Amino acid sequence: TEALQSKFFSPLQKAMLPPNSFQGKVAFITGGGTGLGKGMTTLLSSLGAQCVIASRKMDVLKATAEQISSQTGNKVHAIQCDVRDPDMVQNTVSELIKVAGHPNIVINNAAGNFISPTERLSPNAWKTITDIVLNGTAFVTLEIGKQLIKAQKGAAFLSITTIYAETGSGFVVPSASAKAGVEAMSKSLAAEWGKYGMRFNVIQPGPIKTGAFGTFEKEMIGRIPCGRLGTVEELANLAAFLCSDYASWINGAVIKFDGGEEVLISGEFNDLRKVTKEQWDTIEEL
Amino acid sequence: NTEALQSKFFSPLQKAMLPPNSFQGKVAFITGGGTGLGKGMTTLLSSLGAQCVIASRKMDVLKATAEQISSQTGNKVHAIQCDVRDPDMVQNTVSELIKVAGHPNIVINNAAGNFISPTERLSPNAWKTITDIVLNGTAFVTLEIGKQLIKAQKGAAFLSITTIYAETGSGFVVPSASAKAGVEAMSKSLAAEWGKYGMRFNVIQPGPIKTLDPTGTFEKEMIGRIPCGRLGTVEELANLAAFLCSDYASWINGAVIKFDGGEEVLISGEFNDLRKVTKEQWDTIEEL
Amino acid sequence: MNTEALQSKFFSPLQKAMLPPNSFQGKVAFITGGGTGLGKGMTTLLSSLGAQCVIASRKMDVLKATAEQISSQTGNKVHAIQCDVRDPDMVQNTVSELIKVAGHPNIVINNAAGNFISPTERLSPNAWKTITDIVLNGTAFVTLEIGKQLIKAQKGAAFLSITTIYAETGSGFVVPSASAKAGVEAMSKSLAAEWGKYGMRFNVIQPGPIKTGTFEKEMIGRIPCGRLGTVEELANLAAFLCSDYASWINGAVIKFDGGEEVLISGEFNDLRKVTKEQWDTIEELI
Amino acid sequence: MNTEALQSKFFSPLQKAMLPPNSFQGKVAFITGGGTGLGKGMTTLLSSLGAQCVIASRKMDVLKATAEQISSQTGNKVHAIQCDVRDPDMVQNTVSELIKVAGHPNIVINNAAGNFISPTERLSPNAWKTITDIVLNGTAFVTLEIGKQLIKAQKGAAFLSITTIYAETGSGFVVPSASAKAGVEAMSKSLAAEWGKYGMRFNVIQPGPIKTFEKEMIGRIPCGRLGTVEELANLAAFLCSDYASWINGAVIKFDGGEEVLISGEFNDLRKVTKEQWDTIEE
Ligand SMILES: CCCCCC(=O)SCCNC(=O)CCNC(=O)[C@H](O)C(C)(C)COP(=O)(O)OP(=O)(O)OC[C@H]1O[C@@H](n2cnc3c(N)ncnc32)[C@H](O)[C@@H]1OP(=O)(O)O
Ligand SMILES: CCCCCC(=O)SCCNC(=O)CCNC(=O)[C@H](O)C(C)(C)COP(=O)(O)OP(=O)(O)OC[C@H]1O[C@@H](n2cnc3c(N)ncnc32)[C@H](O)[C@@H]1OP(=O)(O)O
Ligand SMILES: CCCCCC(=O)SCCNC(=O)CCNC(=O)[C@H](O)C(C)(C)COP(=O)(O)OP(=O)(O)OC[C@H]1O[C@@H](n2cnc3c(N)ncnc32)[C@H](O)[C@@H]1OP(=O)(O)O
Ligand SMILES: CCCCCC(=O)SCCNC(=O)CCNC(=O)[C@H](O)C(C)(C)COP(=O)(O)OP(=O)(O)OC[C@H]1O[C@@H](n2cnc3c(N)ncnc32)[C@H](O)[C@@H]1OP(=O)(O)O
Ligand SMILES: NC(=O)c1ccc[n+]([C@@H]2O[C@H](COP(=O)([O-])OP(=O)(O)OC[C@H]3O[C@@H](n4cnc5c(N)ncnc54)[C@H](OP(=O)(O)O)[C@@H]3O)[C@@H](O)[C@H]2O)c1
Ligand SMILES: NC(=O)c1ccc[n+]([C@@H]2O[C@H](COP(=O)([O-])OP(=O)(O)OC[C@H]3O[C@@H](n4cnc5c(N)ncnc54)[C@H](OP(=O)(O)O)[C@@H]3O)[C@@H](O)[C@H]2O)c1
Ligand SMILES: NC(=O)c1ccc[n+]([C@@H]2O[C@H](COP(=O)([O-])OP(=O)(O)OC[C@H]3O[C@@H](n4cnc5c(N)ncnc54)[C@H](OP(=O)(O)O)[C@@H]3O)[C@@H](O)[C@H]2O)c1
Ligand SMILES: NC(=O)c1ccc[n+]([C@@H]2O[C@H](COP(=O)([O-])OP(=O)(O)OC[C@H]3O[C@@H](n4cnc5c(N)ncnc54)[C@H](OP(=O)(O)O)[C@@H]3O)[C@@H](O)[C@H]2O)c1
Repeated sequence: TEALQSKFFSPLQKAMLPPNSFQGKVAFITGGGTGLGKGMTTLLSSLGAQCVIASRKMDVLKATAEQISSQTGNKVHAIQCDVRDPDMVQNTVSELIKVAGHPNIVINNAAGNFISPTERLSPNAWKTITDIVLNGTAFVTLEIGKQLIKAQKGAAFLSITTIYAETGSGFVVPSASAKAGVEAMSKSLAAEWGKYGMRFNVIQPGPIKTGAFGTFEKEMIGRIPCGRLGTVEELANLAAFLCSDYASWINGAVIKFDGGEEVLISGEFNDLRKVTKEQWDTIEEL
Repeated sequence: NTEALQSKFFSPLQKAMLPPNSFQGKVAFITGGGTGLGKGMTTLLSSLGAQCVIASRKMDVLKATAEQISSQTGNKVHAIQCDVRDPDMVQNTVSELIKVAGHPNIVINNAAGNFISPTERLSPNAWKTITDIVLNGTAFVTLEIGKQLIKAQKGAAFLSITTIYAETGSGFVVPSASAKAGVEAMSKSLAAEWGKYGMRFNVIQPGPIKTLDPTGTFEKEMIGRIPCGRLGTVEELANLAAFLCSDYASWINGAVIKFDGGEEVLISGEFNDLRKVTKEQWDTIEEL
Repeated sequence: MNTEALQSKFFSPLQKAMLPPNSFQGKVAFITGGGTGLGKGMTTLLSSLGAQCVIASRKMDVLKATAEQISSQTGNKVHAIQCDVRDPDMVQNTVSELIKVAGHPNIVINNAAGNFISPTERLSPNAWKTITDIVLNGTAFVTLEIGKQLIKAQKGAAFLSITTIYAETGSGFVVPSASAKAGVEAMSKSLAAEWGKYGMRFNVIQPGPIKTGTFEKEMIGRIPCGRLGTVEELANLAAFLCSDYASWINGAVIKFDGGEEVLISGEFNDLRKVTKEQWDTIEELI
Repeated sequence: MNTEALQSKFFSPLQKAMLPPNSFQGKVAFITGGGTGLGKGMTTLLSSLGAQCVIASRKMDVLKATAEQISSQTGNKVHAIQCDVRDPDMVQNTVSELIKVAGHPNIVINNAAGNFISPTERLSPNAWKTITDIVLNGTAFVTLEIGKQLIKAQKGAAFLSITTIYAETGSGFVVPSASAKAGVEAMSKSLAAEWGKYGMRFNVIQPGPIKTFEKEMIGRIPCGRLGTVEELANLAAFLCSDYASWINGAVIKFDGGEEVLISGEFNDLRKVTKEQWDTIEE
């Protein structure tokens, strides 16, 4: 059964958009030094965007910024920023505008998470997650938005959440709550700031080869109809699409990128997929 | 006519729905219980026999309300001063709750703050203030009560009051929409995670409840967007709350109930603006 | 105490009438599928509370036996009318008889349904169509006809549709049901909006499994409340929604599932079996 | 610059092909209602990008004129097959022909629909049933038949249903449509889960109003204009492409923000101007 999934759901890990389509465009990406943020930056730069990446670890940031800069031939700028601090965010936005200009693409990708029984969390642990995910995305959006309105310019905004932002989930509760907050913000500002030329969309990723929580991966895939984890390149292509001018009428959308995981686990009778064809013949007799 | 039809068939029943003394021996904890919706909920639960404990920042109003309800129902209402955004204040509040009344059977997360403002006019501190009261406050209260319930091998029904815009978003109330959305995801998360400890979690999403008013013309415009043709009442909301926090709803867990007179379905439906089309105009349209 | 004991102690079913004696005096209720299972349960409670109930379904014999049984129990007369809801002519006659024998309904419960549990590939076009007809078209026809008569008479009513938790999420193996049930949900939200000016409000209950081969025990493991629901509990919820206490509840969709949907839908809820001791080891890794 | 100027500048439609030239070569696409409007636009893009297209609907004349017109424009052959989707036999015969003239589909688009805008109380039972039959049962029959054939041939495909933003919310005045479309969404999510093992994936686009008087609805669209057929086609093509091979069970709004605008309780405050907001905070 995995031969059908491998042949018909095989990943296409190369650029989807036309060459140089992001030339003249400036992108700002929180968490752009690692994992998903890095892949989005990698693609946007390769397609001609001037990228600006921000997070806490300047060492990883600079290394990644230089690595992509030489790989694509387009300059990637690194700026140190803790998104939960409004003054640092203010500085980062100001520096973004000086070294690159007002952004056409804003990607809120920075996150933190604990996997834990909720009863083992301290108030500070809870607050930490809310600060990075919700308030951090809020501060970045508030400041850039304020500058864009000031400069009579618009932009595409993108927030990366999770499939559990919409459903909730035990064991990742502060994240689930913060991420749900991030989605509500996108929907709110898609409505409010459309008049300013700003649009807001969301990707809800399932487990991507970077999941979280050798035998565990095999178990995870059993809950994924597409029979595999996602890839950073595939996610980047989706992100680039939503941040591109081809999607200029996509606003307030929320797109699952999960190989079908959410629809599988959420469906009441989907546990019946374990039933074999011979067993079904017996049940259909009654 | 429309007005007389709505008034007759959507008439508010503002009396206790549940059987008298149905909450005897139960203890309820209500954040924001001193005013508005919290007060209405406290008043009903106390009237039905519950021992209530109400918590908020303003001790004077909280004490006044607690004494007012106590005298009306003959059941004690305890006031405790608490800023829910302060985890240490929350810890001491829950500690006092357990000593004065007992472990709660009912926990109502009702305290909130809001600004109506263009988002561009908000400071980071204004945004954070709302997130702090709504999301972190409800989290801190839930976390600490939950910890004490698990320790005590006891369960409880939890209720969070959100808004119809928690699920949809809304411009002009963005910090609130975000924080209230977080509150809903928390309820769904802990309905699942903590069912095994005897805790269940539900949500009511209220539309506008009768509680800038000036001419009264704004209310007239608000009602045009409500199918039921009126604002809701505190007593009706309280009945819904009491039901969800009652043993009759012991199998209701992770539910989200709109209490809005049909407002959300009206405004969200793409072609609902066609309600302003007359019978005559429809005749010509159906003839095209 | 263990999980089971906490669930038993703190989610115990209260299977007696919730609303005050005689609260439905002078109310007429129309309940499709009112002769068996959930429909019979709702009919029993409404009648006991004073309503004049009219039940309608295909099997006149089962319908008559139920109507007699409830009439003798409660003292209040329950009328039985033979109706296949997918037949619009039969629905017309049924509503005409309803108005003649009882009066214009104050409560309309669309409860009749059909369902197959089967791999979708095994379904014939007729098998699919059969489910759509009973569930979606049947609820539509009953709703259209009563609505037309209520508008004519300048009378209002509370409408209630019983769907399922999988109407919102979808689910394999019950696909025609999921589609038809989702349709029934959209209908309620649509008419909640459209027909408020006529004094008609529309709400929905989404039930999980309600108690009536070892799979019963298996379902419970996916229910945070640790048991199946009961008919009496569902009836209480139904009565509340169809009562004047809920006269401002309109367009609501209420899960009645012991937390099943939130449990199965949450990505990390598969970690629920990890014990106190095992969690210490996981936290040691992070 | 004013609202209309920013909206036009930063939400300008890009109506050219997004995906790489010939990216759909060796792929067969089956589109219901492919002879007109949105179906026509998706067929045109898929054919121009190299796909072998098959279109199916009731009106053979239009279904031949569009197919010939696309064939000559793109150079790639488009086949026309008469099919009323609400009839299982016509569907079965249509699936058999699709496999004969082109082969097993790699792309299935369920786009065919019918609608009335009417107060619900003026609808006959037949009028309701018509919409349910075309939209829900029609999509079901097409999906069931093609699905069955793909399982038998051990072949996979990407499925795409075009619904509406009101499928999720419901809406007065379009009730049979809202219901049937809601059902189509549920079907997609259901089969996304059920048929993963068969290599079949299912997604949904929910469009707002597309430019194919009624222009005051633009005041309810944050992006400040109606959408275009070419923009929708680009989104549709992406979802039906191998670039989207891990996208499954998704529902994408393509509405310029209309749904979030109308559904948000306080969004009716959008006309309040800069000057007016000062006194409110006092
Ligand atoms: C497939 C689905 C994927 C889903 C993923 C997502 O949705 S988003 C995932 C995004 N996040 C990540 O990938 C990783 C996230 N985070 C981490 O790896 C790291 O743990 C971290 C960056 C959050 C560390 O945070 P900080 O450096 O700010 O330090 P932190 O705030 O944790 O330390 C202070 C408090 O946290 C508590 N703390 C520390 N680690 C903890 C843990 N594992 N579980 C619980 N609590 C913890 C301490 O007890 C302390 O409490 P006291 O102050 O009371 O003494
Ligand atoms: C019908 C449906 C309704 C929906 C309702 C809901 O969802 S919730 C319903 C709640 N609705 C309400 O009417 C709430 C009203 N009031 C309250 O909840 C509370 O009294 C309160 C939030 C004002 C209390 O505030 P606190 O004392 O906790 O904190 P405080 O407001 O001082 O925080 C400081 C920041 O607030 C900002 N601030 C204060 N008023 C503001 C205003 N009207 N508009 C914008 N910003 C404001 C200041 O600029 C300051 O930022 P700087 O320090 O950077 O300068
Ligand atoms: C356990 C959990 C339950 C959960 C339930 C729910 O959520 S909702 C609950 C609703 N229903 C139920 O729980 C249970 C049962 N419901 C019913 O039995 C329904 O009333 C009913 C549809 C069977 C009754 O309608 P009919 O008598 O018209 O059905 P009938 O079988 O005559 O319809 C003719 C077509 O059905 C097909 N058919 C019958 N059984 C079938 C099956 N198990 N799998 C596939 N197809 C089947 C026949 O092949 C035939 O197609 P052809 O002519 O092409 O050969
Ligand atoms: C913004 C728009 C979004 C739209 C979304 C979509 O998905 S579709 C987009 C809009 N386009 C369309 O809807 C196109 C076509 N829609 C259709 O419903 C159909 O294809 C069609 C009616 C034109 C043709 O179907 P038929 O051959 O069955 O035509 P027929 O006239 O027999 O239709 C059957 C029933 O429709 C009823 N009917 C026709 N017009 C009606 C109207 N304006 N209001 C109420 N009812 C009407 C008739 O009375 C009849 O019921 P009786 O026999 O009882 O008298
Ligand atoms: N990978 C998956 O399978 C998966 C699944 C679902 C959702 N997601 C989402 O996708 C996004 C990226 O995931 P990922 O796995 O790639 O993340 P990651 O690489 O593991 O790390 C998170 C990123 O956020 C930055 N960050 C953390 N705290 C910050 C702070 N306070 N201020 C500024 N930046 C901060 C980090 O940089 P610094 O350490 O230098 O600060 C890092 O680049 C996240 O939003 C996540 O929720 C991922
Ligand atoms: N009324 C409506 O039409 C409506 C509509 C939608 C949603 N809601 C929701 O319903 C709930 C009640 O609304 P309401 O109108 O009754 O509110 P309210 O009376 O105007 O006041 C909110 C309550 O929360 C308390 N509170 C505020 N900040 C607090 C904090 N930091 N710590 C502890 N308590 C705090 C206040 O008491 P103190 O000042 O003493 O702290 C007050 O009792 C809220 O959750 C609201 O979001 C109401
Ligand atoms: N029981 C559960 O655990 C559960 C779970 C989720 C949802 N539900 C929902 O709850 C409702 C009641 O379910 P139930 O368990 O009570 O099922 P049930 O006992 O089998 O009752 C189904 C009823 O529908 C009637 N019916 C079937 N086809 C009809 C038609 N063509 N015209 C008129 N009536 C028809 C039947 O009466 P006739 O045979 O005489 O026609 C029967 O009374 C259904 O809507 C179901 O989808 C139940
Ligand atoms: N245009 C918009 O602004 C808009 C907005 C939201 C959603 N949509 C959705 O987009 C899709 C296409 O809409 P459109 O605007 O392109 O409408 P359209 O131009 O009128 O196309 C509808 C198509 O469906 C076909 N059709 C109707 N009944 C059929 C049947 N019984 N069997 C087979 N085919 C049938 C028609 O072909 P024949 O007449 O030859 O049978 C026609 O090509 C629809 O699903 C619609 O719901 C459109």
